[PDB]
Amino acid sequence: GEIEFIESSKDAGFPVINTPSKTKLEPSVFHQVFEGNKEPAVLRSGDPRLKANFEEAIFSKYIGNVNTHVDEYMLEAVDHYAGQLATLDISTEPMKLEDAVYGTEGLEALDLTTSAGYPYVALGIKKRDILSKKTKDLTKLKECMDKYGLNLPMVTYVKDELRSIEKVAKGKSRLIEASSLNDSVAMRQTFGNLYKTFHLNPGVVTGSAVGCDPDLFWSKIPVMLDGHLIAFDYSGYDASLSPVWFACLKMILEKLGYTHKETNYIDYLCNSHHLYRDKHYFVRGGMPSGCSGTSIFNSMINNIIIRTLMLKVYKGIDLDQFRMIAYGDDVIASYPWPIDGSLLAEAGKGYGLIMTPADKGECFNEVTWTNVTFLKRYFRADEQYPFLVHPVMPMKDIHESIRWTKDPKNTQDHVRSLCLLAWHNGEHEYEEFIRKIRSVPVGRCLTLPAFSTLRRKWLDSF
Repeated sequence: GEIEFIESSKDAGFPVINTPSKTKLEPSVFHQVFEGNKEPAVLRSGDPRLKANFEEAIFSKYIGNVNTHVDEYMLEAVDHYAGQLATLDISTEPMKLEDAVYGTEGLEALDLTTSAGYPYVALGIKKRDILSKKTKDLTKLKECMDKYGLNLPMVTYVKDELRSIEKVAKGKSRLIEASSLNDSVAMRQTFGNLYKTFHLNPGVVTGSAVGCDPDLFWSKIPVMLDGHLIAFDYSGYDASLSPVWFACLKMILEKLGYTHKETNYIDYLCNSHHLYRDKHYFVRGGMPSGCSGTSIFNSMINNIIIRTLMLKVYKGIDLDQFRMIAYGDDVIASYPWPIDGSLLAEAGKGYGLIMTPADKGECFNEVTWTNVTFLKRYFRADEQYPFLVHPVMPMKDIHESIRWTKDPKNTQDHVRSLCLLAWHNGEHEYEEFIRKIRSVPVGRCLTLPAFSTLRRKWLDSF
């Protein structure tokens, strides 16, 4: 992706978007009890912790585009992945408006807590002014969609979240694009059945983990991924994507039966218009992280990418023996023979992708079931039930999280959620976590599950 044009919003008649400038994150009551290094991301140019130019830093992810046609490797990659997806009988029929908005099996109701985007954010109109869970009213929504139409600018927010010392200093805050409510709804109608099928079938046929429950899905992954593990990391995957990868996505969608017109919404993602505070800008390429479908579309593109790279380096690869699961940029994969990830990474550079050794590793090719991570979690087979696999979120990350809160009124839900992650690190680690929580009075006011209870429910869940 490449920013092609930026100018002051007032020159095009857009008001300044007043997005948050101060973090909602504050030190929690557990901030001194546990150790941590992370701090809220920089949200503004004048942050005194900045050691770099903020606006340059947050847009530096747009590293450019490789301008190329869909080549012979991409074409075969699209064919192979499309053949897998054909197995799932995805419907390209529009999803019914009430199902696409208020919920259906495989597609949770549109989030009423996130931004309604443009123009609503300039008019003081929130999602709850248009929609209502209890009545499922569509009349105000149909009104707004007729009135303002589709293909509206995306509103760029800076993500309010904890970041490492390095990312605070470098100003490397992440951005979220808010599609307008109108475009969100329209894309959920167009692609809702695809979203549903992916959510209901995480695994190696979709090549997708979007929507998975790690407590369950982890024991399936080693069954699905039979051979020598493949993994690597991307740097700025979403923003690095060139238009050619969106053309590949459009080709695969057409193979699934979408019409050319129905794939037009991919052009809205690729060649995109954005409002950021007092500026507006156009990007050629880049997945706008935040719009409808971006995790699923990122995952589908990743399925095309990795196949392309393997076909290009290993002519004579057999993709029917290849397996992979993606969550956006994150990938865990396998092949029955060893594969040199450093070769794939160089092939990726030629397509404008930045691939590095997994988990900030020194070198490629050192991936095992002991050291591999996916969705930030390690894999640990249960000692007693060896066919069940614990997802293991590092205690370090749980400690970082518990030390901050965006709203102490949610302490019970926050700490409980962390307990559901922590106990997979083992009983001694879990008891120590609970002991430290209870060393603050709030901690003794919380309903905390016992280790044996968490283990019993996990075992029973299968």
